[PDB]
Amino acid sequence: SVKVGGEAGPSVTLPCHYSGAVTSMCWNRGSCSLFTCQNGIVWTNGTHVTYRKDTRYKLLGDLSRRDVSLTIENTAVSDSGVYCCRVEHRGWFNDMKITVSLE
Repeated sequence: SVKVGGEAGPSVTLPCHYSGAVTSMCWNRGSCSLFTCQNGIVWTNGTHVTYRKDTRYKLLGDLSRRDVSLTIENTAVSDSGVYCCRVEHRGWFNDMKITVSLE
């Protein structure tokens, strides 16, 4: 079970490297939802981000090679919580729960 963080202030990166075909995804700020990201903070359409809730949220990896890891810049204690990387393929998805803890 992936857990990331430590001190508030620095950036933190939540890793997510998926399998299967290159496809669209969403980052959820909250536990993994069953059928979408109920509190989606990042959305991709193919290999490019079409929505991000906060300018602090960046996908810095190679999306064409299935790296949709989320970097949260300028972190604060309140960023602590569970997040979900949800990758949506044709008729199935993969999701990865990640815990963030920042003091």
